[PDB]
Amino acid sequence: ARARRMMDDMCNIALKIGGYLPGSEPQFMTPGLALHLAGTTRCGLDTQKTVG
Amino acid sequence: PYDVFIAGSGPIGATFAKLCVDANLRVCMVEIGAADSFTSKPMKGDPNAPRSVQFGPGQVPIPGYHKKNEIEYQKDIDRFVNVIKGALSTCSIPTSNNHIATLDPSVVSNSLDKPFISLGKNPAQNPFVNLGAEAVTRGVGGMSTHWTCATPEFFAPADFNAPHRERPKLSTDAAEDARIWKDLYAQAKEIIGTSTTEFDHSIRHNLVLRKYNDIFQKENVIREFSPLPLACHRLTDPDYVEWHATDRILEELFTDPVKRGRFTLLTNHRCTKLVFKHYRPGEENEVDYALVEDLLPHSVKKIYARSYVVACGAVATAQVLANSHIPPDERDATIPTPLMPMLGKYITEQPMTFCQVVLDSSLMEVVRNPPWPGLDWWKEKVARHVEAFPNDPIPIPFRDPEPQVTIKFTEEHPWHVQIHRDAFSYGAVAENMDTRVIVDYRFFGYTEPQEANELVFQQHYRDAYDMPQPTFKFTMSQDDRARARRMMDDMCNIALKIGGYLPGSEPQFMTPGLALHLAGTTRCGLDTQKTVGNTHCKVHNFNNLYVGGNGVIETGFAANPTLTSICYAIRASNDIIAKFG
Amino acid sequence: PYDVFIAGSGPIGATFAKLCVDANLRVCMVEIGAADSFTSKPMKVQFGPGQVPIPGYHKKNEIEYQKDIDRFVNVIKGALSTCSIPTSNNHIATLDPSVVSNSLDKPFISLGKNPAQNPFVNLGAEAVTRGVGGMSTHWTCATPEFFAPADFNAPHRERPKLSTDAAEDARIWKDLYAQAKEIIGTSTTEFDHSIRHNLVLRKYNDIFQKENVIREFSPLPLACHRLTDPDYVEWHATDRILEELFTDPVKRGRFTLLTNHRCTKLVFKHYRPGEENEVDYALVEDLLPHSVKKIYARSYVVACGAVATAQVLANSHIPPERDATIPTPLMPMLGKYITEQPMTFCQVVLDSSLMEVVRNPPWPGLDWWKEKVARHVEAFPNDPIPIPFRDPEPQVTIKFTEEHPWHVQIHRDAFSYGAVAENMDTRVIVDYRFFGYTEPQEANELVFQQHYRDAYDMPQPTFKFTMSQDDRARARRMMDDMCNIALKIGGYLPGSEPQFMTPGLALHLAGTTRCGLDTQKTVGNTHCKVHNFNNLYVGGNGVIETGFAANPTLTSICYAIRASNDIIAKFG
Amino acid sequence: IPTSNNHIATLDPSVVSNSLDKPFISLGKNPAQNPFVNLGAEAVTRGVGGM
Ligand SMILES: *Cc1cc2c(cc1C)Nc1c([nH]c(=O)[nH]c1=O)N2C[C@H](O)[C@H](O)[C@H](O)COP(=O)(O)OP(=O)(O)OC[C@H]1O[C@@H](n2cnc3c(N)ncnc32)[C@H](O)[C@@H]1O
Ligand SMILES: *Cc1cc2c(cc1C)Nc1c([nH]c(=O)[nH]c1=O)N2C[C@H](O)[C@H](O)[C@H](O)COP(=O)(O)OP(=O)(O)OC[C@H]1O[C@@H](n2cnc3c(N)ncnc32)[C@H](O)[C@@H]1O
Ligand SMILES: [Mg+2]
Repeated sequence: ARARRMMDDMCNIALKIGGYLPGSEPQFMTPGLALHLAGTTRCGLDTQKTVG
Repeated sequence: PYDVFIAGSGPIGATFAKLCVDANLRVCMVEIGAADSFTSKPMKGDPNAPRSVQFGPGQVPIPGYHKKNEIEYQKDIDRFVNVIKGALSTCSIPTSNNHIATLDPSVVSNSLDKPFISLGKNPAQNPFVNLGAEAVTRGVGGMSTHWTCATPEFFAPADFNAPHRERPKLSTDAAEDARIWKDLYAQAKEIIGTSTTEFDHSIRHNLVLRKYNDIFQKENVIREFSPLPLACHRLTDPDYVEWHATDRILEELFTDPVKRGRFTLLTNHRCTKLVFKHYRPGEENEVDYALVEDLLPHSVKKIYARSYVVACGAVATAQVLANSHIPPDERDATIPTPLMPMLGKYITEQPMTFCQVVLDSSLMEVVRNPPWPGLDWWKEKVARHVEAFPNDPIPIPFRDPEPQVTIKFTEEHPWHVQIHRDAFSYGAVAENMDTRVIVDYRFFGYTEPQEANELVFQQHYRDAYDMPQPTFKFTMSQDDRARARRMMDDMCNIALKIGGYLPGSEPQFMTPGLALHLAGTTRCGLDTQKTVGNTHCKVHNFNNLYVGGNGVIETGFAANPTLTSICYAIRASNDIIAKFG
Repeated sequence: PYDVFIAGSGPIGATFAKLCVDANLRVCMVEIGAADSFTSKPMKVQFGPGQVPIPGYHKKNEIEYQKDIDRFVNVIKGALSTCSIPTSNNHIATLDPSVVSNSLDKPFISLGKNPAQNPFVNLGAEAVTRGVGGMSTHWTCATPEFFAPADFNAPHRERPKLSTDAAEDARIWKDLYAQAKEIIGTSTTEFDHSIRHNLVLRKYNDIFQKENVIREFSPLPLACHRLTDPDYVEWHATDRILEELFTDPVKRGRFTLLTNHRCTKLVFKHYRPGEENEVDYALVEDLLPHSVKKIYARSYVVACGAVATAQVLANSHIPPERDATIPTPLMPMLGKYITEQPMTFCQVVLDSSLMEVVRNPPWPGLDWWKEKVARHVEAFPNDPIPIPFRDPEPQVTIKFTEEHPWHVQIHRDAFSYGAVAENMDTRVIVDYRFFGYTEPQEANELVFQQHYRDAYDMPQPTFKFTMSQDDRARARRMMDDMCNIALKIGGYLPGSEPQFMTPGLALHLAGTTRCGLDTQKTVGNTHCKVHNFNNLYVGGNGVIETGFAANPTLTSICYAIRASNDIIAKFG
Repeated sequence: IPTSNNHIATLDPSVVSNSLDKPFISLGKNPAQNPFVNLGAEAVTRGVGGM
């Protein structure tokens, strides 16, 4: 639900100062492209749900 | 002489023919293209008619039938895109001299100062002010053999002196203007067969229409969604629709032997030009004859009539009339048209944005359990499908018709919205998706009429039919641009309420001219100094010369023009009947 | 009862109709598609009173397509319905995360796909056209004969045997091919005043006369005629075959053509394999809205093309687990030994040195050429290409031989040029299409699904096709031959470098209802009568039992003649 | 990178090919990966200073 709203937000924002360049129209990217994977050795206060 | 000569056999030329032959006039129609799409109807009075099968004895073929009516295309709808592409001839293709660096070094090549000279290109066209996708269809029925059949009315504001209107003025009195339009639209809708109810039992249509109205009732600005008026009727087998075309306009001129004897249709015959009484600008004049050439070998003919109608579409009507400025017997020079000085000036065409979406997964639950009353037909169809295909993730039945939804133009959101499906050619990523959950969006804007926007015709370059090469000089205004941006924004906002963009069909502008709604090339109206013809589409200074088609329309409009152009063809035909009957 | 019932209105069905009506037989022909392409001719101005409309006219005859030939590719694509498209379940990684999607365990169930087709043994580009005239409303009209070797016991031949006697076989084929050529209007002269055609043909002959292995180039035989206005060609189609059945009211009175009518199946006297049988009636359905008819005739002909002929006959095995096919024990060789042609393709741009040939041809006496070049050069002095603007394409072939056993066409087909390629002028492009053959093998088959159906509710076709080792060896040689030949006169156009095409693209599928002398390995005899049925005949490329490389229509017309004559003898 | 067994319909018929029964076994693919629950663009950089 947030992903859809994000996409809607981007279209609204971008169009305030320009128009989409052909080939680079609004689109989702392949999952993982951000390279911001996290939580694989997750650390925090809840000992039973964390690695550290 | 014939009573009426008509160049062009699209739905406008056919309306003139129908009305004039129904008023007992004798009509000669010429069409540059072939008869290439047919249905079959019983000939009236033939004793074999009751028994008859299509195209068998007792029946007559009727040209100008919609090509999408063939069952193959009702079953495999995305194949129709190829038919449309096959039917469109691009008006103006500019030259280029690009280097191909990986040619084998022994082969013929272009160079910097020997470019190719290639058949089919227009050396005078500046690519930057072109309508590069503006195209024509030559054939009996014109573009009506493939059109999508949308027939909206044009918007008329509550204030008659509002700064913009889509519907042109036919009178300077607001009440009479309204009267006239209500009569013409009623008759145009009857001629073409407009309906807003032929998708009333589609799940997809009702899903989209009702959901959008529910969503937009809850927003700060209210927007109304309605069925798109379409010239079609769904058949007694509801899996099939008959899309309407020129065939229904011409029908009785073929089936009725009395009407047939007053109608002549010459196919593969080009109207090259009209020949006038004299060539002096500003003075009363008359057409003396039409110069027509038979393009098939078996040929130049003078056709005499009392009145002449040029209904060759927006490019070609102007083309014929430009060519007519060269009486019979600088490389980039164009043909001056001092007899019709506003010809090809104030041209308009619609900017267009497009996208497709995949419907939200959440809407599939609405399909399984819809909240609106009066939908037992929907529930039953769904239950049948779910029990026949219990592993199908999509609960929409397999042959459910597509949606056919519009938002009518308003001054507050001054563009025309279609939410539907057209045939489309899926790429390698997008053809992995099921057709049932795709919805297309096409938003059309308007452009202001400006004298400097023009269609002109080359003296020294010719098209494939030996007619003067068209050249476009088209640039949108700052206000046109601003609306076009708002339009794109609106399309993104609306599309994303019910689905997410399909890869390869994300929000984009299309090539200028792709709408094919070019107008104002022979513009008709009350302002005599800025128009080619009057509100009856009679050309100024010519007592017996009429024009038809989208070219007569003098406003900047965003909605599909065909219905309004039929109104003008009515109005012009009635003038011809009164003067020449 | 009619005398003859015919399912299908392609050029084969039309040949049976014409010959049977000419012999005073009453014919009912049914065609699943629409009449959608017409000309008009006078009864014994086009589309007025006095003229009669004739369906099955070639779509390319419309002037629009003679003036803009590359547009005609859209017409062909619009006409072809792919036979068997396998299912797939590809992940689309960039869908918006809220939209309907396939998953590993819940794939889409999509109209128009064949879950039973293994893609690795498919003919993925095999397709059909449904309409009056079948594929003849868009075909390229090439009508060569098939190769018959000097030795009647050669291990391969293209032309099937119609007798076990060599001389008699030769006599029969000589008569059939002459009559076939007249029916369809074959000519080899319609490009003889093209500069491009003559440059290609004469250059290649000059080149290959100087090589130690001689190869002969000749004009491609085409069912067409150039009109009196030589910018135009009338491409022939089923209209020419049916013409008299429409224009002569006596003949019109013996011929009924029902369009949008599916031959769903034939119903037989009984369903016991191996015993003499007959067709009782055809089950036909009117698909147009305004129901099911039994149509009775003395004889029945299924001429529905290679796939759909076998499809009707398979469906007829049903009197009126998921992947199970329809068993066909009444016709046990139905769909077995199927053949299709591997094809290689490229395009070249002509060598720059050939333009000086165009300017000053070295062959004497070509006044027509020099005059056209002179007019061009005077009107367009800065054109670097001296070939005239509306100069017709080349239409050149090398006839199949056993030493180079493929069929070569050197010509221009309608083509959609990419972003690199359409910067090149069309006058200097030449296309190469090389077609090979595949040996008939029992395991290569077309079968029909019990529980899957096509868009017209017929049993879904499924292909199982794998080429042999010798077929592959020949195909590599064919590719090498194409590279060698093409590079003599030009260089590969970027984007159209030498490549194999998708199997089935040739649309020369054969052997699905194979006819011949070996009763045990055939569906029908050399008169195309189905074994054990006294009144059932088949027509089309599916009857051809050999592995052939050349274009099959002319040869199928020969078989339609021969079958028609058997029908006329027996049921006249 | 998940495995796949796509048919290449235009390969020269004499060449090495995959089949329905005998897919390629190709270095660098993960036979365990379901493509529909993948992070197909997740990637690493090996070098001093990492990414
Ligand atoms: C191609 C197309 C068109 C439309 C839609 C979609 C597509 C892909 N969708 C559509 C449109 N219009 C609407 O209002 N609603 C929609 O959903 N389409 C446009 C519509 O199709 C046109 O507005 C309409 O046909 C215009 O009718 P017309 O004014 O009669 O003009 P046509 O172009 O149809 O026919 C002209 C006719 O004249 C012939 N001609 C041209 N030159 C000559 C000469 N010199 N001599 C004789 N005849 C000539 C043409 O060949 C043509 O047949
Ligand atoms: C599409 C195509 C075809 C060929 C060439 C190029 C292209 C792009 N070029 C060509 C070919 N052949 C040659 O010899 N030389 C060339 O240059 N083409 C193939 C050629 O077009 C065919 O070989 C020829 O038509 C075969 O004729 P036919 O045996 O009469 O078969 P058709 O497929 O033409 O017509 C069959 C007909 O039957 C109807 N049908 C199918 N099922 C039914 C059922 N159940 N009921 C009733 N009718 C049925 C089809 O609709 C079709 O009309
Ligand atoms: Mg009505």
